[PDB]
Order: sequence, then structure tokens, then C-alpha cells
Amino acid sequence: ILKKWPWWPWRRK
Repeated sequence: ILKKWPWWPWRRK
């Protein structure tokens, strides 16, 4: 689940 280009500059792991 969850797999659509990880391009989030908010809470990157």
C-alpha cells in the first residue's frame, strides 16, 4: 500500500 512517487517535502520519513 502507498506507492505514488514519494515527492512530499513535508514529512519525508
